Amino acid sequence: QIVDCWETWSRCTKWSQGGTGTLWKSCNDRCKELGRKRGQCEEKPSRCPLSKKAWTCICY
Repeated sequence: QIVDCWETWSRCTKWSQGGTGTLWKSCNDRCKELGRKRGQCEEKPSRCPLSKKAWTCICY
C-alpha cells in the first residue's frame, strides 16, 4: 500500500516500488501492512509515481 507502482498485474503482485527497491514483499505483505486480506492491481495513479503506468495493488 505504501509506495507501489507497476504496469502489469503480475508485476504489482510480486514486486513493489518503482525500480524495485527492497520493500516489496509481494502484494500479500504489502497489504498486510494495513491489515487487509488481499490486494488487486487497480488503476490508481493517486499512489503511482509512474502515472504512465498507474497500476498498484489495492488492498481489500
